[PDB]
Amino acid sequence: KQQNFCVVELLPSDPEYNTVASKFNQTCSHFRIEKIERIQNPDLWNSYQAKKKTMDAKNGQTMNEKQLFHGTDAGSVPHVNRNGFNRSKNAKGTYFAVNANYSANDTYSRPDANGRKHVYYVRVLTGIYTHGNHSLIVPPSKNPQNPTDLYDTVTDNVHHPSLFVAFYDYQAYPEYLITFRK
Amino acid sequence: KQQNFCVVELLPSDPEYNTVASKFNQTCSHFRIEKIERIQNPDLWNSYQAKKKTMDAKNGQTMNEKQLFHGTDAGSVPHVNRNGFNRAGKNAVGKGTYFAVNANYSANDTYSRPDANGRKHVYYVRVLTGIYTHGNHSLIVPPSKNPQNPTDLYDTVTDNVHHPSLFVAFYDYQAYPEYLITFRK
Ligand SMILES: NC(=O)c1ccc(Oc2cccc(C(=O)N3CCC(c4ccc(F)cc4)CC3)c2)cc1
Ligand SMILES: NC(=O)c1ccc(Oc2cccc(C(=O)N3CCC(c4ccc(F)cc4)CC3)c2)cc1
Repeated sequence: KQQNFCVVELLPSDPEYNTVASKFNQTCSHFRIEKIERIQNPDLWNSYQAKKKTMDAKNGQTMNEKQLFHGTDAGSVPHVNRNGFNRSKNAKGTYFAVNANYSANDTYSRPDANGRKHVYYVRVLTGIYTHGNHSLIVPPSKNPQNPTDLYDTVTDNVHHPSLFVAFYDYQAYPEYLITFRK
Repeated sequence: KQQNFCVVELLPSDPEYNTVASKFNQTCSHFRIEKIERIQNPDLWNSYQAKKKTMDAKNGQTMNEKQLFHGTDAGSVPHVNRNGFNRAGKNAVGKGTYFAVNANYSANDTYSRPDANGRKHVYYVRVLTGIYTHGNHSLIVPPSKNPQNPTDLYDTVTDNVHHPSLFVAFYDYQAYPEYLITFRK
């Protein structure tokens, strides 16, 4: 699939704009939001909703999907817009933050030559997660009897998570991109 | 206008792909092209074709439009895709935008700066060069053609009026960033 995409800027009067800016300003009010855009990539979306359908049929009552933040540099934006976060420079999976302020750190959302920072608000299939360590390239197996079944994501803390690490293709859809500055 | 846009990657078999890769490799054969994309921004396009329509009505037989190269950094790409080269004055200065006849001027690391992954970005741009004169890297607007009539200024300035290698444009909607070439060394 070609995974072409369109970039739709949301109006400040839009309900989606206020929803996204609201979650971001929970921890990043001190920044100036320049624009919020929706990434419309039908192929990437279909692939994501397909893997969500499979997970929704496997985790029973689990609310598999969460909306999390991902800071990246300006160079990565056209590449995330097209390919999602597939087959990755993270921190060998992809890191997502519960709160925007982790992603607004200059190390991740590096200011570009014009001083602009980029943080995505991502639909992520966190699924069933366990505690991780920054040295896993695949998630651990749920059952030592059945190394078949691995966890979907890993986290820093299973009961009050602040970060999740995803490892599989089409596990995240970069729905909104926030461009801001200090 | 919102000036939203879509980014369509051309297939290596497309007639457009090899047309564009052909113009680029005239002077940049040593690079590897990773992908060629078409920027589809209807609002920016309509605005551009309107300003081409007026210029086509003013310069008689002049072939107003040329296809030129512009290297930029990865940070600028989402901004050019939406806004074109409209309104630091952070070009090769100066209130204008620099376009190269040949891609190798734009492929210089100073303009198409390699990003963290080593990728370089050069647009193949539709530019209304129009009627141009010689420039002197110190212009905020192009000079007026006639001192009798300071109304009508030139459309662009150039390094060489008869063998141009570079153009500077100063007005809004004078350039459309039709194709984006992503490549590496
Ligand atoms: N791009 C982003 O927006 C982004 C979003 C979230 C994000 O999480 C952070 C935030 C701050 C520091 C770190 C950090 O390096 N470690 C955290 C503590 C340790 C650890 C915890 C959990 C693990 F599973 C593995 C290791 C060591 C590594 C990670 C990073 C980037
Ligand atoms: N972004 C780009 O892809 C890009 C495309 C083309 C481009 O042209 C170049 C290439 C090499 C040097 C220069 C340069 O600084 N001057 C050129 C020589 C002099 C000059 C002559 C005529 C003029 F009207 C103005 C100035 C002094 C300044 C500019 C730069 C960037």
